[PDB]
Amino acid sequence: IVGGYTCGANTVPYQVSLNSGYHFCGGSLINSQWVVSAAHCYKSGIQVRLGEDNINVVEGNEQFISASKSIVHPSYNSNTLNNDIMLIKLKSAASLNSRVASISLPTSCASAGTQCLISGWGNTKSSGTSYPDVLKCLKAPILSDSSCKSAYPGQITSNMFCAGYLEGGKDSCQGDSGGPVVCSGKLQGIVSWGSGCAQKNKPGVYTKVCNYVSWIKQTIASN
Ligand SMILES: O=C(C1CCN(c2ccncc2)CC1)N1CCN(S(=O)(=O)c2ccc3cc(Cl)ccc3c2)CC1
Ligand SMILES: [Ca+2]
Repeated sequence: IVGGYTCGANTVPYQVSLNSGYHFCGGSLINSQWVVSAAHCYKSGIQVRLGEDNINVVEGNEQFISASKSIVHPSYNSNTLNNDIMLIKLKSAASLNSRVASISLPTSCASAGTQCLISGWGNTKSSGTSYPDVLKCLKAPILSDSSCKSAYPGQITSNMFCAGYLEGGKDSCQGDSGGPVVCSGKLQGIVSWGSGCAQKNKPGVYTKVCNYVSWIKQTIASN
Protein backbone atom coordinates (compact mmCIF):
# COMPACT_ATOMS: atom_id res chain seq x y z
CA ILE A 1 0.00 0.00 0.00
CA VAL A 2 1.78 3.11 -1.29
CA GLY A 3 0.86 6.20 0.69
CA GLY A 4 -0.93 4.21 3.39
CA TYR A 5 -0.95 4.07 7.18
CA THR A 6 -0.69 1.32 9.77
CA CYS A 7 -4.19 -0.08 10.13
CA GLY A 8 -3.57 -0.99 13.72
CA ALA A 9 -3.72 -4.53 15.14
CA ASN A 10 -6.81 -6.51 14.09
CA THR A 11 -8.71 -3.41 12.96
CA VAL A 12 -9.29 -5.16 9.61
CA PRO A 13 -10.40 -8.62 10.96
CA TYR A 14 -11.65 -9.90 7.60
CA GLN A 15 -8.22 -9.45 6.04
CA VAL A 16 -6.43 -12.76 5.45
CA SER A 17 -2.95 -13.69 4.13
CA LEU A 18 -2.55 -16.29 1.38
CA ASN A 19 0.66 -18.02 2.42
CA SER A 20 2.78 -20.57 0.53
CA GLY A 21 6.13 -20.20 2.30
CA TYR A 22 6.03 -16.42 2.08
CA HIS A 23 3.06 -14.02 1.80
CA PHE A 24 2.10 -13.74 -1.89
CA CYS A 25 -1.46 -12.33 -1.91
CA GLY A 26 -4.19 -11.00 0.35
CA GLY A 27 -7.87 -11.91 0.66
CA SER A 28 -11.15 -11.49 2.50
CA LEU A 29 -13.09 -13.79 4.80
CA ILE A 30 -16.75 -13.67 3.70
CA ASN A 31 -17.97 -16.33 6.12
CA SER A 32 -16.77 -18.98 8.60
CA GLN A 33 -15.34 -21.27 5.89
CA TRP A 34 -14.90 -19.23 2.69
CA VAL A 35 -12.22 -16.77 1.59
CA VAL A 36 -12.42 -14.57 -1.53
CA SER A 37 -9.34 -13.48 -3.53
CA ALA A 38 -8.03 -12.77 -7.03
CA ALA A 39 -7.93 -15.46 -9.70
CA HIS A 40 -4.37 -14.33 -10.54
CA CYS A 41 -3.33 -15.39 -7.04
CA TYR A 42 -4.29 -18.99 -7.75
CA LYS A 43 -1.66 -21.40 -6.50
CA SER A 44 -1.96 -25.06 -5.54
CA GLY A 45 -1.40 -25.64 -1.83
CA ILE A 46 -2.31 -22.40 -0.09
CA GLN A 47 -2.31 -21.78 3.66
CA VAL A 48 -4.82 -19.17 4.75
CA ARG A 49 -3.41 -17.17 7.66
CA LEU A 50 -6.02 -15.42 9.82
CA GLY A 51 -5.78 -13.05 12.80
CA GLU A 52 -2.56 -11.57 11.41
CA ASP A 53 -1.39 -8.00 11.98
CA ASN A 54 2.38 -8.41 11.90
CA ILE A 55 2.94 -11.21 9.40
CA ASN A 56 6.54 -11.70 10.50
CA VAL A 57 5.80 -12.24 14.22
CA VAL A 58 3.55 -14.96 15.71
CA GLU A 59 1.43 -12.69 17.93
CA GLY A 60 -0.65 -15.70 19.07
CA ASN A 61 -3.91 -14.38 17.54
CA GLU A 62 -3.18 -16.20 14.28
CA GLN A 63 -5.06 -19.14 12.77
CA PHE A 64 -3.51 -21.02 9.84
CA ILE A 65 -6.04 -23.10 7.92
CA SER A 66 -5.12 -24.94 4.75
CA ALA A 67 -7.21 -24.48 1.62
CA SER A 68 -9.36 -27.50 0.76
CA LYS A 69 -10.80 -26.15 -2.52
CA SER A 70 -9.82 -23.36 -4.93
CA ILE A 71 -12.50 -22.21 -7.36
CA VAL A 72 -11.33 -19.74 -10.00
CA HIS A 73 -13.94 -17.99 -12.16
CA PRO A 74 -14.57 -19.93 -15.44
CA SER A 75 -14.31 -16.83 -17.67
CA TYR A 76 -11.09 -15.63 -16.04
CA ASN A 77 -8.51 -14.35 -18.56
CA SER A 78 -4.91 -13.99 -17.39
CA ASN A 79 -4.02 -11.75 -20.32
CA THR A 80 -6.75 -9.19 -19.59
CA LEU A 81 -7.15 -10.01 -15.88
CA ASN A 82 -10.88 -9.94 -16.54
CA ASN A 83 -12.94 -11.92 -14.02
CA ASP A 84 -10.01 -11.85 -11.62
CA ILE A 85 -12.01 -13.46 -8.84
CA MET A 86 -11.38 -16.70 -6.96
CA LEU A 87 -13.00 -18.45 -4.01
CA ILE A 88 -11.01 -20.59 -1.56
CA LYS A 89 -12.63 -22.96 0.91
CA LEU A 90 -10.94 -23.43 4.29
CA LYS A 91 -10.13 -27.00 5.36
CA SER A 92 -11.85 -26.30 8.69
CA ALA A 93 -14.04 -23.43 9.90
CA ALA A 94 -12.25 -20.34 11.15
CA SER A 95 -12.99 -19.46 14.76
CA LEU A 96 -14.58 -16.04 14.53
CA ASN A 97 -13.84 -13.59 17.33
CA SER A 98 -12.45 -10.02 17.63
CA ARG A 99 -9.28 -10.53 15.54
CA VAL A 100 -11.09 -12.72 13.02
CA ALA A 101 -14.43 -11.68 11.55
CA SER A 102 -16.15 -11.83 8.15
CA ILE A 103 -17.02 -9.06 5.69
CA SER A 104 -20.47 -8.86 4.11
CA LEU A 105 -21.14 -9.10 0.38
CA PRO A 106 -22.71 -6.17 -1.49
CA THR A 107 -26.38 -5.95 -2.49
CA SER A 108 -25.61 -3.13 -4.91
CA CYS A 109 -22.56 -1.61 -6.54
CA ALA A 110 -21.04 1.57 -5.14
CA SER A 111 -21.06 4.98 -6.81
CA ALA A 112 -18.07 7.07 -7.83
CA GLY A 113 -16.93 9.20 -4.93
CA THR A 114 -17.61 6.52 -2.35
CA GLN A 115 -14.76 6.26 0.14
CA CYS A 116 -13.35 2.74 0.57
CA LEU A 117 -10.72 1.09 2.74
CA ILE A 118 -7.98 -0.76 0.80
CA SER A 119 -5.39 -2.85 2.77
CA GLY A 120 -2.45 -5.25 2.71
CA TRP A 121 1.20 -6.19 3.34
CA GLY A 122 2.26 -5.24 -0.18
CA ASN A 123 4.96 -2.92 -1.53
CA THR A 124 4.81 0.56 0.00
CA LYS A 125 7.29 2.06 -2.43
CA SER A 126 6.18 3.16 -5.86
CA SER A 127 9.94 3.57 -6.53
CA GLY A 128 11.94 0.74 -4.93
CA THR A 129 11.08 -2.41 -3.00
CA SER A 130 9.84 -2.17 0.58
CA TYR A 131 7.38 -4.55 2.27
CA PRO A 132 5.79 -3.89 5.68
CA ASP A 133 5.54 -6.36 8.56
CA VAL A 134 2.25 -5.00 9.84
CA LEU A 135 -1.01 -4.29 8.05
CA LYS A 136 -1.26 -1.06 6.03
CA CYS A 137 -4.50 0.72 5.15
CA LEU A 138 -5.42 3.36 2.57
CA LYS A 139 -8.65 5.27 2.10
CA ALA A 140 -9.44 5.91 -1.55
CA PRO A 141 -12.53 7.01 -3.49
CA ILE A 142 -14.08 4.85 -6.18
CA LEU A 143 -13.52 6.73 -9.43
CA SER A 144 -16.15 7.07 -12.13
CA ASP A 145 -15.90 4.72 -15.12
CA SER A 146 -15.35 7.78 -17.33
CA SER A 147 -12.10 8.47 -15.46
CA CYS A 148 -11.23 4.78 -15.30
CA LYS A 149 -11.62 4.24 -19.08
CA SER A 150 -9.74 7.47 -19.86
CA ALA A 151 -6.93 6.36 -17.55
CA TYR A 152 -6.78 2.92 -19.17
CA PRO A 153 -7.97 3.12 -22.81
CA GLY A 154 -9.43 -0.16 -24.03
CA GLN A 155 -8.42 -1.98 -20.83
CA ILE A 156 -11.29 -1.41 -18.38
CA THR A 157 -14.19 -3.89 -18.59
CA SER A 158 -17.61 -3.83 -16.86
CA ASN A 159 -16.16 -6.09 -14.18
CA MET A 160 -13.50 -3.58 -13.12
CA PHE A 161 -13.41 -0.25 -11.28
CA CYS A 162 -10.71 2.32 -10.55
CA ALA A 163 -10.07 3.60 -7.02
CA GLY A 164 -7.30 5.95 -5.96
CA TYR A 165 -5.92 9.21 -7.32
CA LEU A 166 -5.12 10.62 -10.79
CA GLU A 167 -2.48 12.56 -8.90
CA GLY A 168 -0.98 9.25 -7.82
CA GLY A 169 0.86 9.36 -4.52
CA LYS A 170 -1.58 6.89 -2.92
CA ASP A 171 -2.43 3.46 -4.37
CA SER A 172 -2.30 -0.29 -3.69
CA CYS A 173 0.76 -2.15 -5.03
CA GLN A 174 2.49 -5.45 -5.71
CA GLY A 175 1.60 -7.93 -2.97
CA ASP A 176 -1.71 -6.28 -2.13
CA SER A 177 -3.45 -8.28 -4.86
CA GLY A 178 -6.38 -10.37 -3.69
CA GLY A 179 -6.87 -7.91 -0.84
CA PRO A 180 -10.17 -6.20 0.15
CA VAL A 181 -11.60 -2.83 -0.86
CA VAL A 182 -14.41 -2.30 1.64
CA CYS A 183 -16.85 0.59 1.28
CA SER A 184 -19.48 0.97 4.00
CA GLY A 185 -18.87 -2.52 5.43
CA LYS A 186 -19.47 -4.33 2.15
CA LEU A 187 -16.77 -5.99 0.08
CA GLN A 188 -16.97 -3.92 -3.13
CA GLY A 189 -13.67 -4.76 -4.77
CA ILE A 190 -10.61 -7.01 -4.91
CA VAL A 191 -7.06 -5.70 -5.54
CA SER A 192 -6.51 -6.78 -9.14
CA TRP A 193 -4.02 -4.65 -11.05
CA GLY A 194 -2.75 -1.26 -12.13
CA SER A 195 0.15 0.14 -14.10
CA GLY A 196 2.80 0.63 -11.47
CA CYS A 197 2.02 1.91 -8.01
CA ALA A 198 0.78 5.41 -7.12
CA GLN A 199 1.50 6.54 -10.68
CA LYS A 200 -0.07 9.79 -11.86
CA ASN A 201 -3.26 9.23 -13.86
CA LYS A 202 -2.81 5.48 -13.22
CA PRO A 203 -4.93 4.50 -10.17
CA GLY A 204 -5.32 0.82 -9.23
CA VAL A 205 -7.99 -1.32 -10.86
CA TYR A 206 -10.08 -3.65 -8.72
CA THR A 207 -12.47 -6.50 -9.39
CA LYS A 208 -16.06 -5.28 -9.15
CA VAL A 209 -17.33 -7.84 -6.64
CA CYS A 210 -20.95 -6.70 -6.78
CA ASN A 211 -21.07 -8.27 -10.25
CA TYR A 212 -20.28 -11.72 -8.86
CA VAL A 213 -22.55 -11.76 -5.80
CA SER A 214 -24.84 -14.24 -7.57
CA TRP A 215 -21.98 -16.48 -8.74
CA ILE A 216 -20.35 -16.40 -5.32
CA LYS A 217 -23.56 -17.40 -3.53
CA GLN A 218 -24.19 -20.39 -5.79
CA THR A 219 -20.52 -21.43 -5.60
CA ILE A 220 -20.55 -21.25 -1.79
CA ALA A 221 -23.68 -23.46 -1.56
CA SER A 222 -22.68 -26.19 -4.02
CA ASN A 223 -19.24 -26.81 -2.51
O1 LIG B 1 5.32 -3.70 -8.97
C1 LIG B 1 5.02 -4.42 -9.95
C2 LIG B 1 3.53 -4.38 -10.35
C3 LIG B 1 2.66 -5.35 -9.49
C4 LIG B 1 1.16 -5.30 -9.89
N1 LIG B 1 0.65 -3.91 -9.92
C5 LIG B 1 -0.43 -3.47 -9.09
C6 LIG B 1 -0.75 -2.09 -9.03
C7 LIG B 1 -1.81 -1.66 -8.22
N2 LIG B 1 -2.52 -2.57 -7.49
C8 LIG B 1 -2.22 -3.90 -7.52
C9 LIG B 1 -1.18 -4.38 -8.32
C10 LIG B 1 1.46 -2.95 -10.70
C11 LIG B 1 2.92 -2.96 -10.21
N3 LIG B 1 5.96 -5.13 -10.56
C12 LIG B 1 7.36 -5.07 -10.10
C13 LIG B 1 7.80 -6.50 -9.72
N4 LIG B 1 7.61 -7.42 -10.87
S1 LIG B 1 8.21 -8.94 -10.54
O2 LIG B 1 9.63 -8.92 -10.85
O3 LIG B 1 7.41 -9.89 -11.29
C14 LIG B 1 8.05 -9.36 -8.81
C15 LIG B 1 7.00 -10.19 -8.38
C16 LIG B 1 6.89 -10.52 -7.02
C17 LIG B 1 7.82 -10.03 -6.08
C18 LIG B 1 7.70 -10.36 -4.71
C19 LIG B 1 8.64 -9.86 -3.79
CL1 LIG B 1 8.50 -10.28 -2.09
C20 LIG B 1 9.69 -9.04 -4.22
C21 LIG B 1 9.81 -8.71 -5.58
C22 LIG B 1 8.87 -9.20 -6.52
C23 LIG B 1 8.99 -8.88 -7.88
C24 LIG B 1 6.20 -7.45 -11.35
C25 LIG B 1 5.72 -6.01 -11.72
CA1 LIG C 1 1.75 -12.99 13.00
